[PDB]
Amino acid sequence: ALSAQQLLNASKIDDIDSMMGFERYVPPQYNGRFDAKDIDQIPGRVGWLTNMHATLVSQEQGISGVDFYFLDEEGGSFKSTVVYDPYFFIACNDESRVNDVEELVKKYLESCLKSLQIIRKEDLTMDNHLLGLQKTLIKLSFVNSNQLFEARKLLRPILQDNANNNVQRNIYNVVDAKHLIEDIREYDVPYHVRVSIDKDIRVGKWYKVTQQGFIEDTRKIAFADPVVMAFAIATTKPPLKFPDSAVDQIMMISYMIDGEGFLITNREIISEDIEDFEYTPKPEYPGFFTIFNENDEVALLQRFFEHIRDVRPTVISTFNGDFFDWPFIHNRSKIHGLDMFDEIGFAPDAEGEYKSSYCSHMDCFRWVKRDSYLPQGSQGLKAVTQSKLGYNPIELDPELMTPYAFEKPQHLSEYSVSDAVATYYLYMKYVHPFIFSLCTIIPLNPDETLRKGTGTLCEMLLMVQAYQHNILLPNKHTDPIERFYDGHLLESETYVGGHVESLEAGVFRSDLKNEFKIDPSAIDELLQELPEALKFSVEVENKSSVDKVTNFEEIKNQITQKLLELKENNIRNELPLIYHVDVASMYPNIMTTNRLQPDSIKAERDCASCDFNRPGKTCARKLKWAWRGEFFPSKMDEYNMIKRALQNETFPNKKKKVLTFDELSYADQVIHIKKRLTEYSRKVYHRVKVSEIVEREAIVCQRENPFYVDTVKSFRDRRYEFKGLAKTWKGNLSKIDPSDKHARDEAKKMIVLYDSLQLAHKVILNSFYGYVMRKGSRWYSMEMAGITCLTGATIIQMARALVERVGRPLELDTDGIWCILPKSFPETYFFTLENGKKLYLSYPCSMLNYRVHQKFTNHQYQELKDPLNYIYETHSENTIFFEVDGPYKAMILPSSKEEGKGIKKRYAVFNEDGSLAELKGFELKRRGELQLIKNFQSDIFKVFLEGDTLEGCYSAVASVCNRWLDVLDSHGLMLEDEDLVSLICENRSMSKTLKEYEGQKSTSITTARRLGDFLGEDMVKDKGLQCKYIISSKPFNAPVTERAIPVAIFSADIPIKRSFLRRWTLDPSLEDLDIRTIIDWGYYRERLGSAIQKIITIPAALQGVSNPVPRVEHPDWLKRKIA
DNA sequence: TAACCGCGTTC
DNA sequence: TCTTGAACGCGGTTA
Ligand SMILES: Nc1ncnc2c1ncn2[C@H]1C[C@H](O)[C@@H](COP(=O)(O)OP(=O)(O)OP(=O)(O)O)O1
Ligand code: SF4
Ligand SMILES: [Ca+2]
Repeated sequence: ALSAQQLLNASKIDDIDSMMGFERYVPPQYNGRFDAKDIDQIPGRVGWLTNMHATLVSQEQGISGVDFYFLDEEGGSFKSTVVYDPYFFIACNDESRVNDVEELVKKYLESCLKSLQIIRKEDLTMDNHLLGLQKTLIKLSFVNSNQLFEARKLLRPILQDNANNNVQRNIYNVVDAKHLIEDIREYDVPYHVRVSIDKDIRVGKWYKVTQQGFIEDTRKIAFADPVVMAFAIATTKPPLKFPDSAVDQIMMISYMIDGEGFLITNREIISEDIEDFEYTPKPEYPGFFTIFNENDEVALLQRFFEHIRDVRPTVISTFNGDFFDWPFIHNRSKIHGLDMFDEIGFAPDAEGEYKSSYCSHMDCFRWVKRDSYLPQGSQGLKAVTQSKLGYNPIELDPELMTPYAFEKPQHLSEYSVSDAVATYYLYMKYVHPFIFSLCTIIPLNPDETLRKGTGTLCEMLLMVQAYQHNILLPNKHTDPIERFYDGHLLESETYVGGHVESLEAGVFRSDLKNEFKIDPSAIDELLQELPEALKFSVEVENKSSVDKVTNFEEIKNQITQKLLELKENNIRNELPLIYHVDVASMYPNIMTTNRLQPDSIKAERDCASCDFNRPGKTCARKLKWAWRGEFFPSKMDEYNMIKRALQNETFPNKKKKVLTFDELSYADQVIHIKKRLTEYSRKVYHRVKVSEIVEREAIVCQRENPFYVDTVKSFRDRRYEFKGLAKTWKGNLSKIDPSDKHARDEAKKMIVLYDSLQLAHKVILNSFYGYVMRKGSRWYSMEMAGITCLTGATIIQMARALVERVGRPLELDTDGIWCILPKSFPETYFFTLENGKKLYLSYPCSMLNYRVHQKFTNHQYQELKDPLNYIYETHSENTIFFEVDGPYKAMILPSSKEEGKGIKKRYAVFNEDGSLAELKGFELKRRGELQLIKNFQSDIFKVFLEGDTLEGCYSAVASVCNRWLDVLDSHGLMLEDEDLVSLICENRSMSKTLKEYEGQKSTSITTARRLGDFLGEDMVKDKGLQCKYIISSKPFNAPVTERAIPVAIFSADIPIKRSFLRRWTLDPSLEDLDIRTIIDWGYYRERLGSAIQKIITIPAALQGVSNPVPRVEHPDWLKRKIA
């Protein structure tokens, strides 16, 4: 059926590609040098691989192959095709009677099967695969993917009919071919992934296409220079609505092509003609913009396509172009009966993203959200441009853009152009290098590299490794539709994750004194530990053995000259040293060190049957993780007893209009069971969820095939590279190479380059840890993720134990800790080496490191020495190191309003430089929140730097508080009408459409309903709507939820504006629309109030300063405490 | 009061 | 058909 339907595309695609100068090259025939040793003496064409897609090709049904797109050495492009049979495996019950399994499949699959061979693969779930026993399978090959699916169609029944009971007939009778089929395997490998992997081909790599196949020209250093072009469209829009593809037209289309810039004008909307101008925001981002003022909306769409057809771009960049730009251009093209596909080769795909054959479509927004490391309230185009490229792009109000078409066009023109310059340069300096480089190791084309989840990226990488060690791939994981425990149905099970702690709140500055009580037995402990830990510091930390220089004494003396003077005066009070320490790449290093991988986790049945179960098991490492389950207090009895009704069908047809318990699929059934089961639990239990913890043990086999571990290490290594250059470049020519009088921002450009790159790998890296819990994961282990976490806790806790005994740790999260230490503590030294240069030694860091190494070091790490003879060599492995952040000027931690309880994961930090070092958690950073608190927070944090003493510090702070108070107490009469509105608004996102919030109450929720009635049905068409709202004063004595009002009315017609304000306050006699009359200042007075107590006041108190802002008082407990 | 829920952060 | 994790904060309701 489909092979013709699917070869339509193939032929269509082939024509389009050819249109763009992608003619299907075929190489000369050669018999001789087949080895890649003499690559020149082999005929063919050298090309840089830019792209690859799955295709069907007729004889030269249809046969599955892969189109590969190249740029030649000469300039201009070409294409080539590898054909390669889709394939998968049948597993077998008893590995004896396999010819019999090959016999019946050969017969049963005559319709679709092409080829059949028995093969062997390693399989890490087989008893002694470590001793060379390989698992046997039948390899099923097809001429195409479609044929392969047909096979999976014909196998599923027997896979299911064999999973169910064989039902006898002669019940007195004192096997069949089919019943030996164990399972099916590697059947869902995306086809192009299959080729890319099997043939070892990767985009970004240089190949010569030859008769024999592809040869990586491993000699060509750097990538080619694809023609990139990045666009942005400007759109007409109603007041207070979103652009619509039916009613609305496209004002402008701005774009760039390798630094040459362009703008296309709809003259029917843009009144004035527009003149060639320039927008060069910084000097490194040149944008000359010649313009094409075009008569019709059509001539605009057609001047667009024509240019793209001319320049022939293999990359087309956009900012969120997938969900706005492209679908707008497409629908407005459908209007005029233009065919975008026929015109530029782009169409939707089965996920609604716009992709083309020849040209990758690189939606920078996907990078931004996945890989930028920016918070959600910075994933905006503006803020990205700010953060990433270091400048402010032209701003323009949305509701203005449609007006500014007529009135002020040159203004809007310059903005449209800015959207593009920010996109093109964002792409080139950040996206292009990352993705294209990443494709050289990941078997995906650039579009999927950019888009796939980071969990998937990990999977791909793990597949190449597993393939290349001939390891059979486990099937995707499947979750039980319900689990139980101690009789109780399970709600959710996980493991105890990270260990977080707030210890002390308040301001801590370098110029303000602090009181310390140094544990005496700790500095005794560390006095003993100084020799090894400093030999350590040189033997590993710099790995430079010992006595590289002489100072090993001129330093081991100087350290004690502070450690001794400390132990006697073990209660001092002076200036602080504010330090963060944080284990670099914790979970990955914890994993590599403990040789942690899903397959490395064995049971009783597993570890026993192993032929290394001899005397002196040095290969079974015992590690503890903490399981946690959430269940109903209903035991076996009640649980079982809630079998209950099973008789309320109540569901739909397509004449059906009737069902039963057992007529609803087990999903729907279990959904209903959810409801009923909740009732009996709370009714008899006095709770609706019990959560208990049990320490589990797990056996981490040290001998297992480390394809997973090794992959993690490889990716960590990949990353440390950039964390090397990042640290290098921080002092390389930023610290000591310039005099600050030589404007070399060049090093400042590199640091953002490498800081971004190193971060961009962070999430993929840690996704090697997360992955083992991902759904539809091929290598699932709760145990492993469990063990990794708890080990992390243990490591950080133990490190706190020491620090609290030797200073005051402020805050602590997972792998990192903040602490002030005494200002006369052994800081950082430079053990000097004879060979000229000097190393770096920070005693606090190296102090912890030795203890890590002397307490959590894998002494069981076995690795395979002699393949043929199965000889493992044990050795000692530990890659866990703390890293210091240098000493900071200040640090502010909020305190809770609840009593004793602190606030974790929020704080502000400042450099001796004076600049804001780090800011965490706060509403200022987060998307939405109350714009008041945000600007307050903006204003406030800096001001913790003013003031001469701790007491006097909170003063300059307290001023700002009162300032901001005098704006609320003054019922915002101190603030301009236009200005105020913004400052008072609170912006929230709904992540789902409004329909899917059935029976919940929230400001976002009702704002949505309100927008809905006011501006219309379309207003909640789709998910992700921003709810901009103020909370009204009336009705008095009514829940907050109810008084959420969209700020849109406050720019809408007065009749409508009244009818709704009156409606929304149950106040029909409402006549006053005064924006300030409706605003419930009393509420907004508490919120700003909470902020003050959180940041300023309760922290003030806990540091024994009298409340500095009495216009908001202590809670009854903070009062009832001072007594 | 305590248990929740949704967002959106920190790890 | 896509699909890393768990610990927190906070405003808000729910029982
Ligand atoms: N994005 C994440 N996904 C899954 N786990 C994460 C993620 N981020 C952090 N973690 C967990 C695993 C990390 O090892 C642990 C420590 O936090 P953090 O220090 O930010 O990561 P890291 O230690 O791996 O980075 P760095 O090496 O830069 O310190 O937090
Ligand atoms: S832990 Fe030791 S005995 Fe158990 S499977 Fe691994 S190598 Fe064999
Ligand atoms: Ca870390």
